[PDB]
Amino acid sequence: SRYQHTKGQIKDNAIEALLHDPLFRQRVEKNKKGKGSYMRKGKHGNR
RNA sequence: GAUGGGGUUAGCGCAAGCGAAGCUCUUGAUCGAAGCCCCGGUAAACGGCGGCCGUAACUAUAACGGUCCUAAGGUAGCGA
Ligand SMILES: [Mg+2]
Repeated sequence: SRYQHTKGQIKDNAIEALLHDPLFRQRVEKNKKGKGSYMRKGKHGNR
């Protein structure tokens, strides 16, 4: 099962190259309560 | 042609010599323009239009950066 290498024709280091493409992104939690937190409509919504 | 330095000298002295005046060879003081230097301009005047090193999500490149040098570092376009 392939991954479409955003980098393409990988010549030198495969690991490093991959780590520098969308597959190993910087992933950020959308936490509640604080900063970058507010949701207009919740997961289940207002009742 | 300023001065200075001679040079033979009417001579005077008993004489080494001083060497009147004048004569006269020099010395170039001063006077003294253009140009040159110098200041600015001009490249459709003649001409000239850089190096070295480092750098970005594999690699590669380097928009970018450091530095040195220049009068300035080749712009548009074009380009084995
Ligand atoms: Mg050919």
